[PDB]
Amino acid sequence: AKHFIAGEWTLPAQLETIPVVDPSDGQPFATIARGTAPDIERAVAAARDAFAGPWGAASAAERGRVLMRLSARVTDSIEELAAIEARDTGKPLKQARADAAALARYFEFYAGAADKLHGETLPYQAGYTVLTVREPHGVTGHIVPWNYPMQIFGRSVGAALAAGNACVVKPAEDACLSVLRVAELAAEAGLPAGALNIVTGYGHEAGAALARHPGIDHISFTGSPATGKLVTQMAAENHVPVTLELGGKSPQIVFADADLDAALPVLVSAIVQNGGQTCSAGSRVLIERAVYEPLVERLATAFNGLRVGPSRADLDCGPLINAKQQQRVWDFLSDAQHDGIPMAAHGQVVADAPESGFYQAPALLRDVPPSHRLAQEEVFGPVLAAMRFVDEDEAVALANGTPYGLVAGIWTRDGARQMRLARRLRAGQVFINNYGAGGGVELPFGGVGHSGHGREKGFEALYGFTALKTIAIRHG
Amino acid sequence: AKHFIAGEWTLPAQLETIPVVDPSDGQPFATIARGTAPDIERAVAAARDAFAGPWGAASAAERGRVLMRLSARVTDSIEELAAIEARDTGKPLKQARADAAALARYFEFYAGAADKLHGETLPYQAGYTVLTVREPHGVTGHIVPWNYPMQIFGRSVGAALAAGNACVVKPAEDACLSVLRVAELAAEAGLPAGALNIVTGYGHEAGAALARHPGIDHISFTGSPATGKLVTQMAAENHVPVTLELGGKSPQIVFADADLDAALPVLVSAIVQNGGQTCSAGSRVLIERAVYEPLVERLATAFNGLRVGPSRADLDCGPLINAKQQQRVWDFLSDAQHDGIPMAAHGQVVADAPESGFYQAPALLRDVPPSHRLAQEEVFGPVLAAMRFVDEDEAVALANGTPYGLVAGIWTRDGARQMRLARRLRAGQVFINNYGAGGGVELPFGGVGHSGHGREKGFEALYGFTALKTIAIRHG
Amino acid sequence: AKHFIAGEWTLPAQLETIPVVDPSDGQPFATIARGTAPDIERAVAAARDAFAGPWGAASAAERGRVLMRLSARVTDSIEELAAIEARDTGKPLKQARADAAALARYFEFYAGAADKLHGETLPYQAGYTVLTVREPHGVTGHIVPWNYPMQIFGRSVGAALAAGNACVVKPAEDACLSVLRVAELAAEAGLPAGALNIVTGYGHEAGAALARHPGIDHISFTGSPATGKLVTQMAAENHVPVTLELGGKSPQIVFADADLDAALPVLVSAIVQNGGQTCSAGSRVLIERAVYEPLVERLATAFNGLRVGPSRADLDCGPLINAKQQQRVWDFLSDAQHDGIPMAAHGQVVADAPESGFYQAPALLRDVPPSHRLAQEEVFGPVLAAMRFVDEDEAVALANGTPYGLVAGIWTRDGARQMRLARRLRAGQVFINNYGAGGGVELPFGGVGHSGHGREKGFEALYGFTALKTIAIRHG
Amino acid sequence: AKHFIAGEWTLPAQLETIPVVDPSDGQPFATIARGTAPDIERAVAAARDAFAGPWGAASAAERGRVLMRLSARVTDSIEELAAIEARDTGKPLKQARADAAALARYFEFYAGAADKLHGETLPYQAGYTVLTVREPHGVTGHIVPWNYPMQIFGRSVGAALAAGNACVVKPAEDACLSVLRVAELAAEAGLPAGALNIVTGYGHEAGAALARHPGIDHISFTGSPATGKLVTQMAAENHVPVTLELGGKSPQIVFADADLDAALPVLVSAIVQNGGQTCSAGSRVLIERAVYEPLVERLATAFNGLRVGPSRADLDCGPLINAKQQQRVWDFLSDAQHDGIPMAAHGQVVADAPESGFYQAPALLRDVPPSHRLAQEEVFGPVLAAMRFVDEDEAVALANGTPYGLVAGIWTRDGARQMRLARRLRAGQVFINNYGAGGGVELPFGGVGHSGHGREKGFEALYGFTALKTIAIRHG
Ligand SMILES: [Ca+2]
Ligand SMILES: [Ca+2]
Ligand SMILES: [Ca+2]
Ligand SMILES: [Ca+2]
Ligand SMILES: [Ca+2]
Ligand SMILES: [Mg+2]
Ligand SMILES: [Mg+2]
Ligand SMILES: [Mg+2]
Repeated sequence: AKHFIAGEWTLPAQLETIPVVDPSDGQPFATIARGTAPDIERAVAAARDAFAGPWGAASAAERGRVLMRLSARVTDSIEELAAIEARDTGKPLKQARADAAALARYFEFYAGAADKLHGETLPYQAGYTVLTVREPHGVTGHIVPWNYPMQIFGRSVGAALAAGNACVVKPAEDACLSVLRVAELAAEAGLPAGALNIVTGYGHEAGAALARHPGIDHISFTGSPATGKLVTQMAAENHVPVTLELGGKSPQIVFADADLDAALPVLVSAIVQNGGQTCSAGSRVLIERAVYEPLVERLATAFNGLRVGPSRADLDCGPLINAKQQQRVWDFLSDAQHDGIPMAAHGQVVADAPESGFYQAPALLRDVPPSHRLAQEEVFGPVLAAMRFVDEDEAVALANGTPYGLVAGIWTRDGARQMRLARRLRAGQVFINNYGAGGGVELPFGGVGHSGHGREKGFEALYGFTALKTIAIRHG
Repeated sequence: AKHFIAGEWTLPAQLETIPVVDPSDGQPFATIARGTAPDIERAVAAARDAFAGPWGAASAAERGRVLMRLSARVTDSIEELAAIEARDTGKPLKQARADAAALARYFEFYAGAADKLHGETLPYQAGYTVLTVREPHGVTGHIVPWNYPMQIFGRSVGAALAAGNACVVKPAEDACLSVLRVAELAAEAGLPAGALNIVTGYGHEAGAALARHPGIDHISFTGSPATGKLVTQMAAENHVPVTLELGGKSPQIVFADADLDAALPVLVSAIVQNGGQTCSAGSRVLIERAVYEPLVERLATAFNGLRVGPSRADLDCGPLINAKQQQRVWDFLSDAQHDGIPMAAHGQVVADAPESGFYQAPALLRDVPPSHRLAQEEVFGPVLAAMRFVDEDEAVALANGTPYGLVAGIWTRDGARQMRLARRLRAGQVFINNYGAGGGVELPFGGVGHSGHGREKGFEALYGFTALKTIAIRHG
Repeated sequence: AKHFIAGEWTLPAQLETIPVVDPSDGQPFATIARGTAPDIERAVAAARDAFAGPWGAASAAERGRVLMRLSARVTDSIEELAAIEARDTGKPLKQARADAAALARYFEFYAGAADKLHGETLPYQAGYTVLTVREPHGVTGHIVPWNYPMQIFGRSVGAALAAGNACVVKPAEDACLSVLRVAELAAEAGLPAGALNIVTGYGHEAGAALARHPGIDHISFTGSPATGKLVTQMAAENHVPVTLELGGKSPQIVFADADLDAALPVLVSAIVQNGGQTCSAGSRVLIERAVYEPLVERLATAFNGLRVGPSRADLDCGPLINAKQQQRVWDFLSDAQHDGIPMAAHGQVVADAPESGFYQAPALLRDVPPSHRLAQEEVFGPVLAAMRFVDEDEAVALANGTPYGLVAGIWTRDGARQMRLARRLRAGQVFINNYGAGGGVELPFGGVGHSGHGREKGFEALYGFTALKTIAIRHG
Repeated sequence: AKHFIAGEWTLPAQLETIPVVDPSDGQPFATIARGTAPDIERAVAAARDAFAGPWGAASAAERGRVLMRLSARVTDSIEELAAIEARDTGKPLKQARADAAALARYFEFYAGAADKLHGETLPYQAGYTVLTVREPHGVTGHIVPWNYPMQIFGRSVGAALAAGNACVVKPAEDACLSVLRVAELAAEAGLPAGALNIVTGYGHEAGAALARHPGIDHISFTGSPATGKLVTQMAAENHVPVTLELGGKSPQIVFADADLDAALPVLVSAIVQNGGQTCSAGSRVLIERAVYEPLVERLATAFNGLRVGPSRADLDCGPLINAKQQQRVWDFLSDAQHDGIPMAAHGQVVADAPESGFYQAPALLRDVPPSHRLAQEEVFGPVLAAMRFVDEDEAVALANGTPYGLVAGIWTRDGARQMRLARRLRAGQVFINNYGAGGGVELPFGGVGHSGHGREKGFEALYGFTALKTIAIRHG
């Protein structure tokens, strides 16, 4: 149980550890270092040295080659990383393999982006030459959650490194073993010691210490709105900018002229993937009245066949990350049952699934009231809420009727309607007749309102990890 | 003494006023509405309706013409606005006129930028078309300080309007009469009611109510770091992004091979302008040892010739904004004198200048210790701190040695040295053989560290006043 | 009867003028100077002095203000300019007014684009700073045709002026009076003498002398493919780049699910406007078999009700530009008739329309073979060729089955189909459920294949009128 | 002796060949295929199939992976490629190796630019969404000369492939063996058959057939101005755009305050590299009068120390490409000597150098008249023309005084003068206190005047190998 600081695995200052639990059987199988304020201090110091040293001395093209080599390392180590991630997060091996493949894709994409991050030359007064350069913030802080340790890591650190920053990472205490191994791969790729630091530990300890640290120049946060609020307010003490990738209540909007055959599998996977433990999960399906009942029936058909089991069983769902989250999903379903919200359909936990595991079957509820907590708050489970609308105006009103605004899905044949809704919908991403089929590495991702602010993924991410400097030359 | 809400002049909800004081004589000559939370509520309400209605229905090109007409109105009203601004802020008529001209330039520039704010189409999978659109936040909140009411209004509101946002403005209680008149010009120019809303009042009342309001989508702040911290933390409750344009300790770096004849007047005006009450004021001059004593003597002679009087007198410098700021400057100078920091030279207030006025002659101090409070903290007065350096390395160390990082000036003939230093210096702007060519409307402005974060002015500002939406179309 | 050179109206070197004919009655009412090689020499030399002098010294922002003022003068002179254009070209007064308004819009758009034409800073080796500047070619040559003298002038020259070039224009001998007046307006607007030079005359004289002149740095050509070929080959002697805006055979693609009510008036206007004398005129309509006969019937009814008469009569259509072009249209129709191609319907020429005028009623032909001359060659008359297709594949095959690739229209409600075809169609512009909008000033316009190459209109045009200079600084 | 068409090596149509000559000894050692029109026809048809099929179906990201793999293959085969290039061109093995590394760098650079070539979304009218897509031309033609077969193949084909085109290449009959080998490595890299086609042969046979072919959509030419003129006029028949990378007379401007110690080896290498057979070779040095004589003598010593021998000997310079070019350089030297132009110094050809080789010692001539042919015409040999200037004005006048305008070098310590001159110089690239740097892959390259037009290298090149399509959607 050691942190990764200055290119070496180092013991926690206060020498305490945190258990690593396999959510498939709920049993500990490893430990991580319990990071504290002195651990963060050592990490920032190392990151500062690397940025002001070798890594910062590297050209963008040189940073790109390191990132490209790292991408190859991840690709060669897909099965190894997929095993670690699946055992640690609980997701089926098929999804953990996809996450590893996506991780290598992040590094590959940004590897080519490094030397193509351009500034500008601006028209100005006579005898003047104005140019702008996009420089790294310096030391970037990264808070990575448990639902996608590798994907969000490659998303955040991959862009920050490409921008020329040195990084300090505080991954989630419920899943972070994959991140540690990736750090080893980065060292093998030729990444200078200190350019990437990992401090494991609790959010209120290691995470809070990072957000309060004056040695950080920029913070990339992914997690709950409550914690995002705290991190922002903590970082404000040092006037440090924070990107917020928070939760969401993303709607699927289905009209009567939609191809329900091609829409059905996507609607299911959008809420079943990673057990619904995804910020951009399609947790709401809004159906035009004409096809409300027919689509619910198809959704009911699919959900009834879904099965939940151990990660290694590679079924539709694995277990949830822990008991606390399992109880949270239970509370949503229990409340809904009390309020007379009909459960249209639900999956099943396999009989041989470990009792000590935290398993929850996918659930499809219908006739959900728009104002009801189930349709307003993020469940972070495989629970889909279905309700009807009468026209485009109500579709828009319902879709934007929650405090969240992350992603939205539009399913209709009419092209004019497609682009028209996409403009009215409040979301960082709008998908038309799909829902993030590809990895979405190239697609800038982020929310509005209580889904946070800022954009990561895509080329756009590099702008958030750099700060513009304007140079004005008077030469006559 | 009224607010400007929904295109009409409205009495404050609680019917109380705040005295408007001419700092040239320290006497009240007008009153403003003491804005409170209900006033902010109505302002945001009006902005939201305007954004969802007429103003939001307007195309980019249509918004541009509105700003262009406003630009012409301001240009025609330069003398009128300059008289109001100078009387309220205390700055000389020459500077007050320049501010109004800059205000017109902001609106002129952004008028042409409105329909040229482009999104992107991104390479993606086969059968896919990916496009991005840069949409306004919606309702933008604007905190405007007293030192440059018109100029900062122009860069903030001008960019926000061009981006398609509806604006709620809380200008400074110490000076905001010019902004109120600008709002009328906007109405004349054809800006729909509600698109621009002005709520006067105290920062801890009206200003706080803005920062707390959940109906605002983005905040543009310009002021003290302490206040900027609070505003950020207040807005974090609603996950509202805040741009921070804070203070600075901007250095002038002079080498032995520099053109002292050309540098000398710029070194002076950079700290004399607006009585040194400027975020990016050149409050530090770093001189190479070889020319340290000669340049100090020339700076001393120049400072002795500076005259301070009433704003109508239109001299080198006017009074400070109030007694609280005057006392703050006194405390800096008294502490420096007690610690044995020699005052090389100072200007003199003219005899007939009102005793009740808040006059402070520009002061030149030498041999200032880098770690001393005079060289570390922002004075916001006409005080220049002078010290020497041996080489480029120490110049960089001294320049980046404060918590601030907003603007830096480089004076040297060596071309290689110019660019080499510009890369090393920590600042949003670096000026080579000049210092703010004026008005720097096209030049993106912003700080690092305790100088804040984010960028305003120039085309780049539009990216801060919009949010990227990605649309992924699966069409085959 | 004089050229516009160096800010003054100067007599030609041959003094033998060219008649200006009103196509409404075929009678001359004015004269233009017959420019030859010596007239071109003085114009290029004048523009060279302007680019090296006052005009080249102006900032990008200063150039914008000139263009904005010119926009205002055109707007103030819409009636006068439209009167001239209508009398000279023959187009109905309503279309002449639109041309003038579009001219003012071009100047307005590029007035705001001037100081926003950014270059880049490129990531490079350590100790280096690489910046790119987009500098004007110098002296640009402009060949402007007779069908849209004002709009194409504003398109071509308005962009070249914003880019910072000085212009030498050779407008069409069949219609150029309006351009001469605009040149006066430009002078009144504050455009330096020599920045804009107009040399009237025959294409094989003044036009040929312009394309051959070594003093020109860039040629903007709009006209026939045969002449564009010759101009390119002539300019090849001086290695001068030429943008070729040539004709087309732009198809309108209508599917069975399209809105025929919304499509029908656009289908008609797209070929009737300016008497079909438009490069991007919708000269083909491709209809799905299911709605082939019903649409042709409605098109036939629409065409039978069309009225042609003198320009001042302001009917659906005016006369053609001259006898040669009238005969050209006659040849096409006569050729089609003899090949058994049916004429579904035709318009009406008013009985009191002057016999000496060049009138041609709009003609609708059906069942046109795809390989036939009528469906392959540009008519430049109000002639629409109708045919059917069975599926998207044939629709694409037919649409891309001519040497031309300029504009294409897609009429259908199927969203996926809209985007599918748009990517497959070989054209510079693809319109979905409209045709040409909407002015199209902001829309980059150009062709592929025999429709020419390069792009004008929109912001993109500035790249065609500038050349990239890369400055690589080694500073260590 | 075969072409590379449709992924396999096929025999010539007429089965005739061309001798491959080693310029070191002027002896034949291999043969290339004598390509004619039918060979070109099969090459274009193959490229069309690849573009309409597999290669065109590849996503931008997929194209990049092939390019990166090819980049790795070139790096793996540097020694083999360097040996082939040196023996075929005559350049020293050291330079041929650098050419190989440059080739790998081109593929690496464009591999990452592939999925990052963005289009735009443009602000337009209400109810509209406008997007722009940058599409490949389709089939691109590439004329590659003999001086830098690998490097020019890299910048031209690498960009075209990254842009999504299929390529038909006609390399120089004097040196094209390395290009053939690279084609194999492309196939090994996974590049689909037909995506890259190589047709060897004489320019008046294979080259002319390529330039005239209507199946080509875009021509990338690098060679003599005379041939560049023909190609343009040949392709003008099909309205095919041609990028002209032609020769130059690039000056080095040295002032009295310049670092002569750092400048001296660069001044020499810039003209000595590849025996002066470089379009952007520094064939002129302009020296301020104060340091004219000291620098001439300085350059004289350096030139006198130069050694010329066989390529394998790996000295300062190899032989010229053939007898024709050798005679050309001899004619230049004869005229200069006959006109009394003094030769300050010259290199040394080893006395035992192969008599049947085409060797030429580098020559430094002084007091060269600006109007003399040696100072106006491109020699394409290791000849440097030295002259003096009084001030910056004369320096600019002399630098821009030739019909060429490709690259320019500025040597001075004064920063203002650096940027001031950089704006005044007519060139595609301006280097400050360096010249060409290293590789210059990221630096957009191109000329003005008789240096041609269009830009290649850098990210900018992608715009030259794509065409802009605009899609205007009316959706309400
Ligand atoms: Ca775990
Ligand atoms: Ca006041
Ligand atoms: Ca006429
Ligand atoms: Ca016939
Ligand atoms: Ca050879
Ligand atoms: Mg928010
Ligand atoms: Mg900060
Ligand atoms: Mg063709």
